Parts: sequence; C-alpha cells; structure tokens
Amino acid sequence: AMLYLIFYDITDDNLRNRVAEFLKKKGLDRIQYSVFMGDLNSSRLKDVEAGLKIIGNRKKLQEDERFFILIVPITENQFRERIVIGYS
Amino acid sequence: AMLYLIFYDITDDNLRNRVAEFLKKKGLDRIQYSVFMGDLNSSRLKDVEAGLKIIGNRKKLQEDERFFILIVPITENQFRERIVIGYS
Repeated sequence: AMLYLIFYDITDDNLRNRVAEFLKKKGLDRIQYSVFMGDLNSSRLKDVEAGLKIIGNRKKLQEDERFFILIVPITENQFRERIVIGYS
Repeated sequence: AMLYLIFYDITDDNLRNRVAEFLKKKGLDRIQYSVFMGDLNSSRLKDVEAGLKIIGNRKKLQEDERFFILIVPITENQFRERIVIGYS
C-alpha cells in the first residue's frame, strides 16, 4: 500500500470536524490540525475519497468559505525529508 | 532540482499574506489559497526555509492561533496522481 499525505483547508468548523473524525476512524495518523498521513490500498483509498466527497456534497454559502482537500502519494523517505516550520 | 509541495495553516491574516507574497516572489506555483508547489535546488530551498522561519519568528498570543508550514519533496508523477476534493 502506498503512503498518502492528506492536507485540508475547511473553514466551516462542523465540516472540518467531520473530516478529522472520519480520517481518524480510517486509522490515519494526524500530524497537524489539518494534516493526516497513512497507508491506503485501492479499496481503502476509494472509501476515504468517497467519504470526503460526501462531507463536501453541498454548496458554498459565503464567498470566503473554503472546502479543499488534497490527497497525494508520498514515500516514507520523502516524509523523512520534510521541513516543518512553526512559531519560533 | 526536486519538486516540492508547500502547505500552510496560518490563522493570522497578515502573516499568511506575507507567506503567500514571499512564495510568489520565489516563483512557486500557487495551487490553492494555502498551497504552493515548485522546483527548488539546495540554495533556493534554503532561502525559502530561512524566509518562512523569519515570518514565523514571533510568539503565539492566543491559544487558537496557528502558524504551520509543511514542505515535502514530491515527484511530478506523484503530483499527477493527486486527488483534489472540493464542494460538490
């Protein structure tokens, strides 16, 4: 199974919490408030994608509202090469 | 030069705008409100990292404030394999 990184930007608190809860239930590792990672085969990737699409299956109501999820395959080595920047 | 994906979660509007402006000036391609990508060699990666750290060189003032940037190497093929989910 390939490793995936999942990043999201969801302004609605309710929808964001649904996404976080869903990804946790799928067994993905949470690495930041809005970032998860984990291994997914074809079946599990399809389930994740379908669930996330259902959560986003609505219309935006205000121009500054965002709902965006990016799922990208990565390798363990690439993840080890990551740079994380925070307050310092 | 390796391709990088840059995701961030920055609640302060001023700092977020400084990051977006900086990454644009560095020639990275913007792919979402808070996501960029592009090729960086060692020299250019170091400059990007140093600049982003300077922008984050302060102390958080309220518990729900976040400043997080993740830089990860990826390949063009991995990016072509990405899944993007939005409102639908």
